[PDB]
Amino acid sequence: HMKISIIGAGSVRFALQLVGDIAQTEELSREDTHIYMMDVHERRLNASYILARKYVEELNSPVKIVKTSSLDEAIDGADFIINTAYPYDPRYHDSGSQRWDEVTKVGEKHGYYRGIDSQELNMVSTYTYVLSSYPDMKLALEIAEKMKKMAPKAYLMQTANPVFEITQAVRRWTGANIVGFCHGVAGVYEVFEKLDLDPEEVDWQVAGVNHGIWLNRFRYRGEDAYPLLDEWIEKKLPEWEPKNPWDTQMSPAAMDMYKFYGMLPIGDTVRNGSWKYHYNLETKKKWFGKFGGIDNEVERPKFHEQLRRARERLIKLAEEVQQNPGMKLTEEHPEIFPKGKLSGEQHIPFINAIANNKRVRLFLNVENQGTLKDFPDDVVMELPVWVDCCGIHREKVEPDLTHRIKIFYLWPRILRMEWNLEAYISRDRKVLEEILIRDPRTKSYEQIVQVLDEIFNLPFNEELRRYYK
Amino acid sequence: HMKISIIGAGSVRFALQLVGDIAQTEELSREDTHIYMMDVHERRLNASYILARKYVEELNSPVKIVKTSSLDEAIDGADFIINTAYPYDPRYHDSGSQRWDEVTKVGEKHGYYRGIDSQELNMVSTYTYVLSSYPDMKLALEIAEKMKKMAPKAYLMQTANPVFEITQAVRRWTGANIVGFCHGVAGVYEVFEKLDLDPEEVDWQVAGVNHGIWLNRFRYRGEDAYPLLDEWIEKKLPEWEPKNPWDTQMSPAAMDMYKFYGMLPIGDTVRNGSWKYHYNLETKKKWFGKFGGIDNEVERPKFHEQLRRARERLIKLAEEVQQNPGMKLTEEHPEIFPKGKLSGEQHIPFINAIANNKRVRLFLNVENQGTLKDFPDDVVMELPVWVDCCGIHREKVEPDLTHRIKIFYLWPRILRMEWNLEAYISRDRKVLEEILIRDPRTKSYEQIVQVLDEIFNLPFNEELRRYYK
Ligand SMILES: NC(=O)C1=CN([C@@H]2O[C@H](COP(=O)(O)OP(=O)(O)OC[C@H]3O[C@@H](n4cnc5c(N)ncnc54)[C@H](O)[C@@H]3O)[C@@H](O)[C@H]2O)C=CC1
Ligand SMILES: NC(=O)C1=CN([C@@H]2O[C@H](COP(=O)(O)OP(=O)(O)OC[C@H]3O[C@@H](n4cnc5c(N)ncnc54)[C@H](O)[C@@H]3O)[C@@H](O)[C@H]2O)C=CC1
Ligand SMILES: O=C(O)[C@H]1O[C@@H](O)[C@H](O)[C@@H](O)[C@@H]1O
Ligand SMILES: O=C(O)[C@H]1O[C@@H](O)[C@H](O)[C@@H](O)[C@@H]1O
Repeated sequence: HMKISIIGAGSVRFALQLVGDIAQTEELSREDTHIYMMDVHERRLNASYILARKYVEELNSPVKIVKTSSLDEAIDGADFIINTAYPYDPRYHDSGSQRWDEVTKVGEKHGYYRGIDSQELNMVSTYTYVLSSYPDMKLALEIAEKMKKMAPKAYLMQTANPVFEITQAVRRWTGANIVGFCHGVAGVYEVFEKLDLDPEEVDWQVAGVNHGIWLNRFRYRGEDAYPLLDEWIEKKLPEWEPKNPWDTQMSPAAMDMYKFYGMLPIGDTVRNGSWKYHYNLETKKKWFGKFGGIDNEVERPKFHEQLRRARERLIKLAEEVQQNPGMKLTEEHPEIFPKGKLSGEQHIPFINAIANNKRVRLFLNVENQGTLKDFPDDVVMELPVWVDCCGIHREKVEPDLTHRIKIFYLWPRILRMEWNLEAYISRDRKVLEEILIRDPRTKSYEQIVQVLDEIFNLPFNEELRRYYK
Repeated sequence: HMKISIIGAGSVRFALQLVGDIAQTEELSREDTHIYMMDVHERRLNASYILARKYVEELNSPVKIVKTSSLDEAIDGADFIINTAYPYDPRYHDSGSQRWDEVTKVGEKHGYYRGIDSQELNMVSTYTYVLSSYPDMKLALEIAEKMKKMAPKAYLMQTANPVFEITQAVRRWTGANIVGFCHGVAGVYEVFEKLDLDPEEVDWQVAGVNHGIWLNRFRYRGEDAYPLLDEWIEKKLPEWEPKNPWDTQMSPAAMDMYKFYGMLPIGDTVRNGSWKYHYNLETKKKWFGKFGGIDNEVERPKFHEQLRRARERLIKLAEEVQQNPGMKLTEEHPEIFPKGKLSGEQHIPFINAIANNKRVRLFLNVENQGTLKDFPDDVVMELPVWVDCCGIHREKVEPDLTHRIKIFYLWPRILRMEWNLEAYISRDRKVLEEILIRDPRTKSYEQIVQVLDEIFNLPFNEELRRYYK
């Protein structure tokens, strides 16, 4: 009996991907595999459940799917708990992106471009919420404590943001068996494609923290391959153009960071630069090309609207499935319901490694434990690991990250994580103030007080306001 | 034979203090004690030598005093080398304070209040020079390398700023026997005086980095004494007034920092707060009282002019001594030439501990070596140590510094030291730029380039400009 529970199974960016992967993984697509779909949004949960059931049928998979509005029921005796939830106050909002949107506009009103949650080395939209990410950390810690009673052997597979802060806090404060998941390492394959390198011929490694990872080893035919990137920078960077707002891996910003740090930032790390690349939209367009990346006042609202429409369309699609049970989702919407191909995400490979000993190399957020020797043992890093039946085994990171990455990038970002955790556990508004006192956009202490006041006074922040009272 | 060499013996703030202390220390005031006074400024050196000789005579001390314009001669076979030098370009300036003054005004011209060298947790005027402190680190490293050849057993007693950065760099890059010296810990005695506590009855300890030290233990009659500070804050802080621009130990800023960190910052640490206390002069006056402290555009030029006049007066006084050899310096200028009382500084007690086994507790800048276990072994900290014939022995720091001091204060300041060292050893202007990219006062990258350009183009920065070319 194998219980895989998806907390936040109304999630538009994970739910069906996870079900499809499980149903197309030979060792997991069994009658003994029970997928629990749990969510607080009844319409989204019902929709996700209908689609998941129909989808699994078309894939001819025998997995059992259960829906529940009870967190306890989903956790009870689970083998794996995947946290993709994004809390929201249902009195005012329909999804969690709305609270970040609105607090961001309040931040900008008081002179914080892209909101107070956007900070140096932490520009990724929605990553933190009012610095300490109260609703998101609260939920993860609640899951962790229920787990230690009701599912001791379970892995908590943390996907909801902030992955770094939350994974650290749950590990440190509860010792629950939490592992943070993010696939930003996939950006390396674009580097290899742009440099005309067969990926199977590249000897590569990446290491760092979540959204702060670096191509520390990049070798080809028994030589350092970074000279090939130097040649690309000289000859092809002038003609580089982003295909869409998300396309930044080979951007001027990424290469400027590589020149300074000595290793290429990978994936969302490229979004998480210094303020040099982010002062305003015109600056973002210089360094990321025509869209200004995704983390700006034009493209991010556009993307969040796209997600809102997608949720709504999936609810209508589920109703169409109930009205037309003969329709084939895999035929009429192959983009949403792929068949044959796996998604490439790391969650189900991890489960199959633990449960079925299908050993695999993954990039996961786990305690350092000496892998990067200049950093504390207990600090959660995003590291190359091999996973199998019987443990998570860290690769030796070689070559080591450069001196400049350590002192100018990793340590400041790790300190920010500690600031954010202290802001949460202390319940002390003065810690939030201190974080903003280190913010380049702050002009005065009075400004800090006023922006936090207005954020805290938003109706949907009642619980947050009382937490810090 | 005991050779004590003062490098920068024209120093207005140390030279005569050191000579008077040596001449009034029984075990050192001997014919076998040779004090070498070395300086590049001929008139100041000649003046300091005349006054030192006359002074020692009036103290009836048999120490021999030698003057030399040769650094090599001063280092050769020295037992102790005290570095109080403050480099300057003699084509344009007469002393080292002038280059900092002028670069500060350039910084302010480009929108950096109190200059680019003033940073969060690093407001102390003149501490660094263009971030990496090129002339000051260059001299210290030169002394260190000459030492390892010409005076292997010597201690390099580093007093010139930046003490933290320089002591770290010399230790790490040369392994010379350097110890950093600063007496900011003396602020604790004001705390005890304001709280009506006999200092001999107080069980206290301080620890941190240079100008970043904290009253980690403060106990009285077998209880924590910090409640007595809480009572003073409630009852007497409203009436507190600074006696002069330097008086900050019991200021609103110091108490605001104590409330946040849980321990009282000591001495110049109180100057080295966040930008909360330093946005502008009006802000400084709110938090430090009527003068706005010493690190502002009114009081610092006043103080540097006072030092310039003092140097000039000592040169004239030496000429008066040559014209009137019967005058008694100890009678007509007891403030400059004290008799009987020692100065209370740590330099000569240290020498007497090493050379004569007069064991003493001092607060010195030495490698951490596990004393503060959450920090690297090799990072130079300002620590309570016992010094004797045969070593420097670190006290156990108990209680440990608070979590907030570690993550919000010590680690950021330690990272800044690493940034500044990297800026020096790399010879890479991009590192200086990155430091300013983390500066809250930066509005744009172009501003950074322009302010460094104008600083580098100052005539007296020719050597610095070529170093970074
Ligand atoms: N680690 C990674 O690779 C990535 C992280 N994320 C993050 O994953 C999370 C979800 O992202 P989206 O799919 O866009 O959000 P979503 O709003 O589409 O889905 C979140 C689901 O969680 C539900 N939910 C809210 N509170 C809940 C609670 N207490 N218990 C159970 N369910 C609850 C919501 O009703 C909703 O259905 C966010 O934190 C997002 O920032 C998003 C993309 C990739
Ligand atoms: N660690 C501590 O307790 C304190 C640190 N300081 C620092 O000590 C240093 C001196 O301070 P002041 O007495 O006010 O300066 P000062 O200008 O009065 O004396 C510096 C002396 O060093 C000489 N000098 C310059 N380059 C030299 C070189 N290559 N070799 C030999 N001598 C050289 C100068 O001619 C001058 O006579 C500064 O760095 C200052 O910031 C000042 C007060 C306390
Ligand atoms: O921008 C986004 O919404 C997402 O982008 C992905 O790349 C990040 O891994 C994830 O943390 C973000 O939530
Ligand atoms: O302000 C100053 O000039 C001096 O003040 C002292 O307290 C500091 O110890 C020293 O580093 C400074 O050089």
